[PDB]
Amino acid sequence: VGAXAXVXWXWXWXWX
Amino acid sequence: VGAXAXVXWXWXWXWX
Amino acid sequence: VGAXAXVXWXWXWXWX
Amino acid sequence: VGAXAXVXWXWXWXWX
Repeated sequence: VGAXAXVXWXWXWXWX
Repeated sequence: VGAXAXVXWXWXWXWX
Repeated sequence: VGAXAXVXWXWXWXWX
Repeated sequence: VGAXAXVXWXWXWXWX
């Protein structure tokens, strides 16, 4: 269902 | 900044 | 068989 | 240090 593998791009929220 | 890297978990929207 | 999506973990090599 | 983030691309080994 849908496309890709997961949701959004990355792992979490931000940079560090 | 925040937690982890980027936004979400994985890549795109779904599995496919 | 394939597992998850990608090779390793992240997007590149290091932090920056 | 290095380029981008982490060690690899995505998470895992191939596409499952």
